[PDB]
Amino acid sequence: GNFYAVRKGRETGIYNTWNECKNQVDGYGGAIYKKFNSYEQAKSFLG
Repeated sequence: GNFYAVRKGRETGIYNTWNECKNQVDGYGGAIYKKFNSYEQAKSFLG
């Protein structure tokens, strides 16, 4: 899968999986989720 700096709402945060990816954001009419491939960038994004 991949890494995901997600935080649209609810228990979220950075992910690192195929499921965590689509699972945390699958369909989402317009979720925020900041896709990433390195918690270092995704985390640097979260602030």
